[PDB]
Amino acid sequence: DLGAPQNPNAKAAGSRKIHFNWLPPSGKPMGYRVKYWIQGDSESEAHLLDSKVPSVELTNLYPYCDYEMKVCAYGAQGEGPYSSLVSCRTHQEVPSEPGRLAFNVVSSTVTQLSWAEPAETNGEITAYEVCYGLVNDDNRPIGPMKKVLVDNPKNRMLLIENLRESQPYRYTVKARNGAGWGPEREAIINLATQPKRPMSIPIIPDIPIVDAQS
Ligand SMILES: [Cl-]
Repeated sequence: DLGAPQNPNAKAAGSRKIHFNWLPPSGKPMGYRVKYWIQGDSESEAHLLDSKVPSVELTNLYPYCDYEMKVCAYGAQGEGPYSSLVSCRTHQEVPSEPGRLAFNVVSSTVTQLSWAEPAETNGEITAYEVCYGLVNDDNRPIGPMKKVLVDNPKNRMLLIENLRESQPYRYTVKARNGAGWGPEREAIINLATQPKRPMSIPIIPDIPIVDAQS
């Protein structure tokens, strides 16, 4: 009968892969079976992965996610006992796009911009960046985009005033986590063609309002 594989050891091989290896038990193991699952699920619902060598690469994993796993050998007598558990967390990767940009337009020159958190954060989001710029009718920039800097970049809304009347602008929003900046959500809008609705702004410090012609 085979003993348990020894020194089970796992290391992230990326944001969607883990490398798990162990020492062959003495005897004549024919192969190994690995059980692995997301932290918070269960061994009873484990994924089951066969290997003919004393290592495996776990694939199609979630980014920034803890996985638990263990491994047994099988041989002439069937499966031996499993190794002790190991836990390993995949790397972060950049977030997905923010949600579709929402514009609550106040006037011909003022709009609120807001967006939902990325559907996949793939890590811990530490900031958003909003850019905006004039475009012509083919979404071709007229001059450079402008980057907005704000006191709290984790906020998902911005007020923008002093936009040029009846001109289209491109707006973009992207999100950052520990892996870096993810892809941009873009929208092109002209306030002239939007429904107008009044806004109430509490008279308090640090309102995130951007002057578009400065
Ligand atoms: Cl990967």
